[PDB]
Amino acid sequence: MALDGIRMPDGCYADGTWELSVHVTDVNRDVTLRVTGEVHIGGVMLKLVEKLDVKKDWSDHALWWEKKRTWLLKTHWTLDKYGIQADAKLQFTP
Repeated sequence: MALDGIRMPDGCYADGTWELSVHVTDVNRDVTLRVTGEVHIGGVMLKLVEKLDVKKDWSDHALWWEKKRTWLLKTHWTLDKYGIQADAKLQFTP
């Protein structure tokens, strides 16, 4: 047996979290975010700009979404808010 855990992410959900992949269009390079349905979109870029270090603009830049080739600006719509999972491939764009 094994206690349970099935109640907490110790067996309840899969890994209890996931990652994200970003793509820099117009530049053709790529970077990925390590986050969950909790990172603010306005945080997805920071969590990303924060990951990098060559001093990249924060809000000025934008993430192009291959799903609808649109852009993610407001944080009010977290990835999860949109219903995004780890099967969501993001992009980066000016």
